[PDB]
Parts: sequence; structure tokens; C-alpha cells
Amino acid sequence: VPPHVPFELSGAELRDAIVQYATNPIYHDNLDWLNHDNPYRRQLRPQVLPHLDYDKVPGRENILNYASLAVQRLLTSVYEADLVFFPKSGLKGKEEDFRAFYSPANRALGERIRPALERYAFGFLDDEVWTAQSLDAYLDSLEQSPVEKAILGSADRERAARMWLVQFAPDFLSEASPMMRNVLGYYGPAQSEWFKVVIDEYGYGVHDTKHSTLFERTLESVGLESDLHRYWQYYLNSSLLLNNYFHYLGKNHELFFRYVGALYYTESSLVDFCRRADHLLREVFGDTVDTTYFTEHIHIDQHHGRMAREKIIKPLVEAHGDGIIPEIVRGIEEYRVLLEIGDFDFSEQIAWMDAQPELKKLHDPVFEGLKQGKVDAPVAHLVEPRGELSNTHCHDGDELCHIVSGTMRFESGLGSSLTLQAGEGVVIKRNRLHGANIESDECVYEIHSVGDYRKCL
Amino acid sequence: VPPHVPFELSGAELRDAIVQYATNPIYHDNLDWLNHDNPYRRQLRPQVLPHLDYDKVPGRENILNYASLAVQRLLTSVYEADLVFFPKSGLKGKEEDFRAFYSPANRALGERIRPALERYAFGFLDDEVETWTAQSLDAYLDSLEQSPVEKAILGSADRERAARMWLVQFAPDFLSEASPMMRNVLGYYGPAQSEWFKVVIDEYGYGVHDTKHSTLFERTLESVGLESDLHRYWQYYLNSSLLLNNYFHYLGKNHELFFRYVGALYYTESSLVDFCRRADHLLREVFGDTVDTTYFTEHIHIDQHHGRMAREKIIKPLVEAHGDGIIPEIVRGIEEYRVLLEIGDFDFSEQIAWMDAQPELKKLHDPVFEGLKQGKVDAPVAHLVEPRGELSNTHCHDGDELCHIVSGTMRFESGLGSSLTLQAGEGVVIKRNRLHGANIESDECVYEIHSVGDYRKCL
Repeated sequence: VPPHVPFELSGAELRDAIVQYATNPIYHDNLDWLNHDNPYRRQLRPQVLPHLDYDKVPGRENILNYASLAVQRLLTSVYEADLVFFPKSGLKGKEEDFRAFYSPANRALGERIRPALERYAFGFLDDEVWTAQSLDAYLDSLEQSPVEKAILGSADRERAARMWLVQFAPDFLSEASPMMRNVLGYYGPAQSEWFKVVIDEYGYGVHDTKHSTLFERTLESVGLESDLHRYWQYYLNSSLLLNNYFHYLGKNHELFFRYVGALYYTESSLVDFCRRADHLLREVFGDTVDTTYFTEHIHIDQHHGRMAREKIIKPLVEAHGDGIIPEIVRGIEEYRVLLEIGDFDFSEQIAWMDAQPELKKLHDPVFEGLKQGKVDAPVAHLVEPRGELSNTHCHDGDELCHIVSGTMRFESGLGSSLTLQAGEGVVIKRNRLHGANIESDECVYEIHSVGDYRKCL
Repeated sequence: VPPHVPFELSGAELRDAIVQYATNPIYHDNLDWLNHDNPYRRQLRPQVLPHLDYDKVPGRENILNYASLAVQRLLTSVYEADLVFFPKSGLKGKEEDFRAFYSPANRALGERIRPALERYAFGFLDDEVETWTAQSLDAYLDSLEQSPVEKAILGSADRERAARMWLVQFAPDFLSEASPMMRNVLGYYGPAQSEWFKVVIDEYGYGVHDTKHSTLFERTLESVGLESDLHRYWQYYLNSSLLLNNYFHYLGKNHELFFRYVGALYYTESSLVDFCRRADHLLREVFGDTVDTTYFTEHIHIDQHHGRMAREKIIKPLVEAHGDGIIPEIVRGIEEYRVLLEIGDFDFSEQIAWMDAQPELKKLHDPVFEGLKQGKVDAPVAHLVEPRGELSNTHCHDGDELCHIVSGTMRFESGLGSSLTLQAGEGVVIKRNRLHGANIESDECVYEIHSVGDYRKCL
């Protein structure tokens, strides 16, 4: 028997493999801000991917850096090759993109880089996070939320709530897809118990009461659309991370017990989430908003937490022993970490959107500070024609964008834009999602990499 | 944007990649004939994988050759990394194998070769299966005696053995019932998604485990003395059984084939009652009162299946929403599946005939062994010497072979419950494409293998 050469992919070969997957034409930059009813096109900004170092895994303090956002976007596209999508208007005239996404090549190229991508995306959780006795003590251990504060306190509550709702589109519109990955196969009575939870989310198979269909009504009632992924460029790093974590747990069955932990915790908190979400949306929108998606779990026992602990966790540790409980605990603790990152990232993004007029004015003192040599900042000189749309991304330090001539639409969130004319500009805050489009025949501008804009004031 | 290098994997690079996947220790030869409640070990015979040509895709006349068997075994193992299994006895003591099967490496190595394995396994269908409209499709759908399995089992020299061999062929499918179909309910698509989910719920007993259909088939197996741990009977799974099961994982994993699965689902539903009626009858005739056929008698009532729904609430809205251009794919799913069924019928009939003929083929060794000694045939011969316990895991050869035992004792295994004891001077004719293996029972065995091709030419 020939020796087994262990799987290995790193360095430049990994970079080339990531670029190879992502240069499929369906992943190239969009010429618009939105995907118009095409579930096969996802913007991965492949032109940047040759220049990222996938081998040095980031810690938590840098997981909102651009390389992390790029990897979350890559991973969502890789996981979703396993999901069935058709356009709302039907497949007609989109068959070419359909076959570019569902192809042997696109699957194999994505699956080859998936281990490296998952190390980059989730490796930081190793540093961030047993008997049956203490386990049942640990689970016994388990107020305005940060999201409520961000939305209710925003200078544009409806814009902030709409930005929040679209973060959930890939999760809620494909509701229970990652959980369904754990029902394939042949194992104990726990398998039918997992299946029961999936069935509830699918509305027992009645499409009108399928939970995804209810969230369609929620989106449409506040003037948003329900086609995936219309708002791809407005998905925060942290929202993709949260969604990706459950596909990670569901696809990789050595993490099955981590998912058992996460299922208990999410079911246990589902009612409080839906009540807060129902309350918040009615506050912001009034009678207009359809919150049926959430009010289907506003009764106190309208969840699966009690059965998750009794008929999933209990039989599994008995059949497989206490060696699995540290994984059950780890799934709970990892999910809680990701939730905190989401709260931080979302609140930061809303504050960044709300501050746009002040940050346009702050361009002036920051620019003057550069003249005075307060910061020795690298400069980039760019010239771009009309319609050259920079798909949304972020930078890892603060940047100053200064318009020499022309007109730029500076995009900072859904419904959040600035028109920058000659002599104007904007302070771009580190890790904030933003993009730009050129709305004059030509635009000449500069990007100064100031690091920390406060040193220029 | 850098230029896109199209995915490419062929020749020696592909051979090395298949070897690299398959040399994971959980895939090495078993020292016994059975896997003993360990669902992470699958025998891929990796030592022979360097010497197969994965680039030349066989046609139908050659899809029971050994390379096709080896690819079916690989593909089953690749697909099943997506399925959850735990040992019946629990995970304690099997954690290392558990993590060897569910690892980033094992998945990534298998997924890299999956395109090439699927071309090898399924490419012949392009030739076996040749614009449409909504009710030219309805005319075609409307257009769709002892069954081959009924004849194979009830015509057998050993009815019970033939039926047990048949039942174990279904273990990977029935014990993971509806797993490939579940692959189609992930995502976000129209009303068809919830109609598909209905069918999945129905084969999983609606989340009640004792009513769940895999548990019913567990009771079938145990009622005739077989076990229901996966994959206990791996070495007795025929090429065609794996091929049929893999075809649905293929359709399920690769959503460009979604409409083929829509067709296949209709055809299997509208065939299910006939199949279950015949299975229930033949098992009762073979085993009597002892056999539990509830798994089958769940579906012995005419029109109590999902076929009408699949036509009305799945096929009809998808054709309206996505256009008539998907109809050739719906038909192709039906026609490709029917080809695979024909192959299964032949392969299983051949295997049972081969098990039943073991006494005669042991005697046929004598006129064939001498026929070679008569200048008659110029057949290559390998001289093999092997120690005790050298269990050759089951495989097949592409031509007839004569096995002659110079000295020692060999257990020659031709099927579940089908064995020969071969001693000095004795031997057996090994028929092309038939599944078999051997174990050395003395502590040394000297024997010879003559590639006679067609043993007829030595008579």
C-alpha cells in the first residue's frame, strides 16, 4: 500500500487555488449596487485575492479586517453550492449562471480551499473559548440590547432597521438549511429529534407557513426585496460569519456535538429574540411592518429548547460518553462570541452611516493635518471613468478620500450615500463597509492612508 | 482580475490524487470479511488504485469491470462524508476513526476527485440515453410475469441465502433512507421546495423514530439473522448496488441535475408499490412466518405514493416557472435510472448464479486446469505464495481466471454465505466480473492464477 501523502495546501499554491475558484465570471464585480434576482452571482472581488496572506490566521482583534471579510464572502459562496436556488422570475435566461455555480469545477475548486478558509475564518475561536454532573450545572448558568440601542437611537431609525433586516436574508430565507445537514445519515433516536426541529422551520412542508415565506413578508412590508442575494454588498462581515458558522458545524460532522450545543442555546434564546425583534420593528415602522415571522415564537414555549436538552443532549452523552461534553460546551461558547462580534460590528456600521455628514466635514481638518505633516501618510492617486463602481469592501486602517475633480457617490450602507464634489472628501473609518461609484465622466481623487485619523486633527 | 485557470485534473496527477484520498488508514484492507460496528471503515483496496486508468471512461459493456467497482466504492465513501453515522454501540473507542472520516483533509481530498470519479461512473449514460413540450411530456409519462429479482431468488439453489444477499444490497440506501433526497431541500426556491420536503418527511416517519422507515428495514434485516450496522456487509455490496445508490447522491449533490432528480422521483414513486408487493411476497415465500416485511407492506396499496403529487405539484410548476427547456432533463433522470435498474438486475442475477454454481465451478477446475496443459490455450499465469490470514478483500477480474491450489488450504468466498474450501490439487474457475475474495487457512498457500480469459476455450 503506497504511503499516504497528507492533504496540504498553503503559500502561493493556496493563493492560486483561491484565485482560481473566485475568477469564475459569476464572482466578478457588479456594475450596480444590487444583484437583480440572480442567486448565482456573488461579489468576491477576485482582483484583490492574489494579494492576501491566507496563511497567517488572524486573532479576534483583526477579524473585521478586509482579508476576513473577503474570506467570509468566499466561504458563503462555497457553502451555498450545496443549496438549491432558482430566481424568483424563474430560470429562463439565467441558465448560463446556474451552470457556472452548479458545476463540478466550481464545487471542486471551492471544496479544495474550504479547509484553509475555515482556518482563517474560525481559527481565532481556539483562543477565545467535564462530567455529566457539571454539564448540567453549566447549562443551568444560562435590559436593552446593543442592536436596539443602535436602531432606536439612530438619526434614521427606518434605515437602520432595514440595514439590520437584510443581514438576516441568507439565514432566514434559507431557514434550517444548515441544520438539515445534520439529518442526513444513520444514527440514533437523536436523528429524528433533529428532524423534528427542521420540520417546524419548514412549516411541516406547507409553503405558505414556511418560516422563510414569513420573512419574505417582513422584508416586503418595509419596502425591501426577498430575492437572494439582492443585498450582497450590504452584508456585514459579522453577519456572514454567523451564518457561515452554522454551515461549518453542519457540513463537518466531527463538529456535530458543537452543533448540539448551539442548537440548545439558540432554541433557549429564540423567544426573547423574537419578542425584542417584534417590539423593535413595530416601534420603528408602526402598523406597516409584518412581524409574523417573529410572532410565531412570541409564546413562551414556542421553541425547541426543552426537547433539545432532554431528548438530544441527554441521550447523546449517555450513548457516546462524557468525552463529547467539552464540544457541546464549545459550540455554545463559540456562538456566544460570534454574537458579541455581530453586535459590535452592526452598531459600528450604523454609527458610521449616521455620521456621514459629519465625516464629510471632518475631511477638511484631516486634510489640513496632512498638509502640516502631522501624519506621514502614503497616498494613492486614482483616475476613474463614469460608472467605475468599487464594490463594497473595507480597509484595515483609517483612510482619507480626497476628490481633486469629478463627482463620486460614496456608499456607506443601504440607503446611506454622499455626493463628493471637487475639493470635498470623506474620512473612511477602519473596518467599515463602504464602496463608491463615479458619476462624472472622469474622477481624479486621492486616498491617503492616515492610519488613525485622530492623529491628523 | 487575473485570468481564470479552468479546473483540470487528469493523468498521473489524478491517479496520485485518488491514491492520496484512498490511502487514509480507514480505507485499507480488512482482516475479516465484515466490518464490526464501525461505520468509518470502508475497504477501497488502495494498493490497486495506482494501476487503473481513470482517464478512459468505460462504456456500458465494461461498467462491471473491476475499475468500475473500485470507483463505485470510492464514490460511496466520498458521498457519505456528508452523512452522519455513529456506531450502534456508541462512539467510545472509535473516536480516531470518526475523526479520520470527518476531517477537512478527507473531505477535501475526496471532493477534489469527485468530478473525475463521476465521469468514470456515469459517463456511459450519455450514450445509453438519447426539444419537448408540456404534454408531449405528459404523453411520455402516461406511456410508462416474474421480476428479475423474483426469478433470481426463487430460482436459486439456496433461496434463503439468495434473499439475504439481496437484502444486504439495500443497507446503504434503506438504512440512510431519504438522505440523498434531503440534499434537494436545502436552499430557497419555489413552492416545489415544500412539496419535495413532504416526500422526505414521509420516508422519515415524520420524525417519529420507531415509525421511521430505516428502523423498519432494521427489523427486516434482524428478522432473517442479518445485522443493521453500516457497513457490516461492505465486501458483499455489488458494483451495481453501489452504482444505484451513488446515482441519487450524484443527482442530489449536483444541483445542475435537480431536474433529473425530479424525473427520477416521479418514476420511483410510480414504481414503488409493484416493487414492495413483489418484495413482500418473495420474502414471505422464502422465509415464512419469521420474516418482518413491514418496511415493504408500508407501500403495498395502489396509488398510495407521491407520484401524482410529483407530477401535479412539482413537475408542472417547475416547467411553468423554468420553461420547457428543463423537460429533457426530467426525462433523462427517468431514462438513466431505468438503465441502472437493468444493470442491477443483470449483475445480481449473475452474482446469485455464480454463488449457486460454486460446486460445479470447483469441479470445472479439473478440465480447465488440464486444458491449459494441452497446448490448447496460451494463458498468462501468476505464481502466488501467501501466508496464513492473507485475506484478499473482495474484488473481481475482467476475464475468467483459473485458481489452482498447489499446496495449503484456501477459503474461497463468492458471496454472503457462499464459500468453498480449496485444498492441494483442487481449485475453482473464477468468472469475469463476479464479486469474490479469499483467505488463507493453512499457514502457507502456494497457488497459481491463469488468466484464461474465457474458460470455455480450455474445455
